[PDB]
Amino acid sequence: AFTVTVPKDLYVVEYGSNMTIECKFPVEKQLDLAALIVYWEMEDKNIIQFVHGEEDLKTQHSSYRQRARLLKDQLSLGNAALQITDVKLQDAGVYRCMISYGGADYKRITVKVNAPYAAALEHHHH
Amino acid sequence: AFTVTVPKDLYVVEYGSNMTIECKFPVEKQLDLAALIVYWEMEDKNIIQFVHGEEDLKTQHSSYRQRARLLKDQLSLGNAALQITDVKLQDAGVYRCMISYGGADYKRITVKVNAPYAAALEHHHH
Ligand SMILES: O=c1[nH]cnc2scc(-c3ccccc3)c12
Repeated sequence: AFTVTVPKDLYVVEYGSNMTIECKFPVEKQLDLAALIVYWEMEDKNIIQFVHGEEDLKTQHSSYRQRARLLKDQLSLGNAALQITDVKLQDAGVYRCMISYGGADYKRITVKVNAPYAAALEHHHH
Repeated sequence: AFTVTVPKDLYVVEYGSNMTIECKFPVEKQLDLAALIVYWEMEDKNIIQFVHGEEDLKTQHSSYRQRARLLKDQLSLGNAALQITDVKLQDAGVYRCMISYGGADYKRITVKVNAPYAAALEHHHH
């Protein structure tokens, strides 16, 4: 049946760098954007929600506006790639990619953030 | 928009009893079992996958084999009813019903399990 896959179920990224998290789903010939739903989430916070060709910004969590982007070029290749810029320790956790495209599936991804002591200390105080 | 709703987001159950957890979804005009996808989950363990007309269970977790079923005749009324028989302390946690029906939404449901000392002891010690 319709199956979402990830080339990587674990990412280890460096504090302050950018990460792109990949999420593949089958596309026959070309994408029908009006049939597509892409839901990126991270432990119960909505990061991105792409419904039938355009994103719903009313539900996006404030922490991810201005840092999260759905690479819509990769959408047509069947790759719902999430890009987070300026990765912080609070971005460590479990991510879920959910696609509805004539069928529905989801996959989990775990992000670990390596950080130097100064950055961990500031996060530690908050 | 396609909204999934729950009449209750919290269930309290007695150890060893049966629980039936409910998710409602909008059925516009006649139910098209072909376009319906239902996932029941609990702390990222898969309980049920209902993919276009039938139950997929080769992805169903151990902890719910022989105990979980989707109440299929409720589907016509827009009701994704998950029934767990022989409820155990480890059934406590946060559940998720995820529904794809020409729109996609999920809701969370917390379950608490009351239990007598002995049941709690065996589960605590394991
Ligand atoms: O459940 C959701 N909620 C919000 N968006 C989306 S896109 C795809 C899904 C989905 C639904 C059921 C099973 C597998 C995936 C989904």
